[PDB]
Amino acid sequence: LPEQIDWRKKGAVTPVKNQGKCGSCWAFSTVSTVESINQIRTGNLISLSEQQLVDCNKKNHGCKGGAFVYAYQYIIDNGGIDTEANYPYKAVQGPCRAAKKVVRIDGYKGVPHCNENALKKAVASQPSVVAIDASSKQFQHYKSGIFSGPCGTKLNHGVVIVGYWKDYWIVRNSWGRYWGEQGYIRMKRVGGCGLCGIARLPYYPTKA
Repeated sequence: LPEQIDWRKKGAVTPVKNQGKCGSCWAFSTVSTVESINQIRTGNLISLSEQQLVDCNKKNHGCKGGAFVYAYQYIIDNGGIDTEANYPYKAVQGPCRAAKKVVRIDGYKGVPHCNENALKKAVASQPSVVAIDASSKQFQHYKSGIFSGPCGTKLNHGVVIVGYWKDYWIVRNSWGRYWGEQGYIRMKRVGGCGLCGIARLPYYPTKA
């Protein structure tokens, strides 16, 4: 496995987005991994719709929260997801609109829990979604450098790992460019269930 990898440098990641005052991180994180796997498999980088999930993914709760599994499942069952351009983000749940099926995935797989070595292996293949505890003030006000806590392991926020280094994970957040390092945060790799519990619940989409 590569000692380091950054999917942003491989053209598989779209510009940082902002979920605003809506609890839709479950959608932004999941959609991000779908945009990435599509580019890795087809060579085409397309920005997809988070708003579609917020409005139509009924198993989840719009701006009130949701789970990775139901998001990926919705995309699969629905036969695909539309683009950001055709179904723009409003930061508020609204009536589910009819949408085009531009990008599709075949399934999704979970990574063994609290095993950063396995997580590293998955990230080396494609960006993966993970849940973390983002309740600490230190995390919410992070600006730069390698974050090393403090933070607990109570899962309450969804983000995406788009790369790594020997000592840290490169994490893509959905709070816009003005948070952290242009929307990203480097989190120290500490083993066990990971910093802020980042290794507790990882998943990635699959596409033949």
